[PDB]
Amino acid sequence: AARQMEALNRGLVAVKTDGGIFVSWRFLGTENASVLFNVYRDGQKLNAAPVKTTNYVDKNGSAGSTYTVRAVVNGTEQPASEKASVWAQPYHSVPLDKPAGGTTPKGESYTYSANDASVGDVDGDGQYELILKWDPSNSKDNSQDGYTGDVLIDAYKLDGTKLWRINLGKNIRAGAHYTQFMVYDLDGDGKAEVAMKTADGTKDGTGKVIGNANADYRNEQGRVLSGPEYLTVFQGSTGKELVTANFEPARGNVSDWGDSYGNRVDRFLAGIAYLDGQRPSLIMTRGYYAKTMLVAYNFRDGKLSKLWTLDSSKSGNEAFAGQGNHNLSIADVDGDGKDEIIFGSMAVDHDGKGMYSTGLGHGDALHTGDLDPGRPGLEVFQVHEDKNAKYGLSFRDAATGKILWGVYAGKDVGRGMAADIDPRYPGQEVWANGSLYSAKGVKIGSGVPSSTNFGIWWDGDLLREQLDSNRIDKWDYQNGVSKNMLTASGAAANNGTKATPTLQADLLGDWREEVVWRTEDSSALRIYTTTIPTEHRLYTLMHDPVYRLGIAWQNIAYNQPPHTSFFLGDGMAEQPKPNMYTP
Ligand SMILES: O=C(O)[C@H]1O[C@H](O[C@@H]2[C@H](O)[C@@H](O)[C@@H](O)O[C@@H]2C(=O)O)[C@H](O)[C@@H](O)[C@H]1O
Ligand SMILES: [Ca+2]
Ligand SMILES: [Ca+2]
Ligand SMILES: [Ca+2]
Ligand SMILES: [Ca+2]
Ligand SMILES: [Ca+2]
Ligand SMILES: [Ca+2]
Ligand SMILES: [Ca+2]
Ligand SMILES: [Ca+2]
Ligand SMILES: [Ca+2]
Ligand SMILES: [Ca+2]
Repeated sequence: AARQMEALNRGLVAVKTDGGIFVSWRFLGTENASVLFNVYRDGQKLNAAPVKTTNYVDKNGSAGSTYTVRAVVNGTEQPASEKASVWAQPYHSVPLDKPAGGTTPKGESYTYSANDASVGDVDGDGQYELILKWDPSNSKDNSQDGYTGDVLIDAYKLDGTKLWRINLGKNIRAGAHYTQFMVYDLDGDGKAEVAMKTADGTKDGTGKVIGNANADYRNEQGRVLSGPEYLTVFQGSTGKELVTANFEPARGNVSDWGDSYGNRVDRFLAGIAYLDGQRPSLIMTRGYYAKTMLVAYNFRDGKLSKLWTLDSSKSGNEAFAGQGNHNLSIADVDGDGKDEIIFGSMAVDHDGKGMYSTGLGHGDALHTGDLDPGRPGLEVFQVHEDKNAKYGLSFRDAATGKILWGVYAGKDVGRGMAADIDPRYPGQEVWANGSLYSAKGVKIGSGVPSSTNFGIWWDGDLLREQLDSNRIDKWDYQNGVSKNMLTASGAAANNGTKATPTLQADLLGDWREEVVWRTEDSSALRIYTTTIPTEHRLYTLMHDPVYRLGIAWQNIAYNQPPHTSFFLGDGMAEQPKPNMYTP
């Protein structure tokens, strides 16, 4: 059946290039193969015949010019899109209200840098707002003791209007593995809510404190190991607390999670999953090294509701322990139209049953998509941390978990990538541990892409490019070397050596993905959209069931790139029209 997706505007963007005014727009999933377009500069039509593809270069437009696009459905023109002005720079600059540094109880001062982002349409105007986590200098991996400054989540319209700031406060430790924020229209009112784990002292967008404004559950290591734990759905448009229930999976004893000093307990992941196969559910997960819990929520009709819990420590679920990554994927792997949860080396079914465990355990990178088009169903490429794992890299049937192939590594293979980078081999290539492989497992020559981080559809072809740091690279499959396509100067990635963008997403223009990177001084976010023309028209990736969810989970823990439900790549079958509705 049809999934709830977002009512998007035309996402019409206009960028000044050397070649003229590059203009792209969304091919909406509401629209048919027969939909064509007309581009208007300042009110006059630029194309003789309606164009098929959703990008256009206006060789005569200037910076002052404004663009609209008109669809042509079934013979007749449609009402104009929103007016788009031309970006003077190849990025749009979103000025941030940069929070002042602070002092921890220990006298240590910290500063803020803009960190992981997510997007939602929070005021329902058809355009994505940027939901931005601020990270304090002293933020901590679960293994490191020390106090951390307050986590701050801002929401920004692309014009730079700071809608609100949520201050998570003293009782939410700052760090990659702590706050996993879900930004999504959970209840289908066309506006996104922001849901995340909150604590006493959490100050919402209106300046209201959740729970006990004065409670301080920070232990002397600056961890928060006692005290209540909340889940708050916030109103997107105001940052107003909508509902706050107690967080699940509950902490219990720190030790249940496989250590006593407070590491494994605070290993959060979060997702959006269409578990009913139609409307989004919220997934909050705790732990992955040993004890592992996934609980599913619906936020609907102003009510937060627990859908199910999977608990590794509950009898029968033994296999589903120690399998989680610092990331997850959400997809319909059994073709039943409901989403399952690729949870590293294990998969949780749409009803919360553990489907399989490869038993290969924890890893730092996970890739779920149609990695092998010549095989029906989805494949999961996964790398594994444990040096004695049967494989360091596994390539498995996403549905059954049966390993189609793996390669024994012998060490911590800490990065893995799937992407169609080589058209000489049908499907997405995978690379980890100094070797690039075909979907079938055949080692492709020698050499790998210079990054094993993100893949991004950035240029005009169906091959995916690589993203790492402030760079987008392209794989020269014939020569076996990576080539740089973009270095975003003055922009920087986040999360140290994970070097993730603030966000990567198709959030404006055509099917290629935008990168959002904070400036070095986090005074602004830079939205880069591609100006490389493509002859391919694809539905906005944000209307792809697997991709859109992928964006929801991008921020979580160790940011993975988003994948599409269908094989998008060289020799792909014409893509399915998405089975969707908007509110
Ligand atoms: O990919 C990387 O840059 C690293 O990921 C893991 O390191 C994580 C942090 O980035 C690191 O600074 C430290 O706090 O530990 C983290 C973790 O253990 O997950 C790997 O441990 C590194 O080898 C490297 O791959
Ligand atoms: Ca909006
Ligand atoms: Ca909503
Ligand atoms: Ca399914
Ligand atoms: Ca299922
Ligand atoms: Ca790891
Ligand atoms: Ca396949
Ligand atoms: Ca390929
Ligand atoms: Ca490409
Ligand atoms: Ca785009
Ligand atoms: Ca993250």
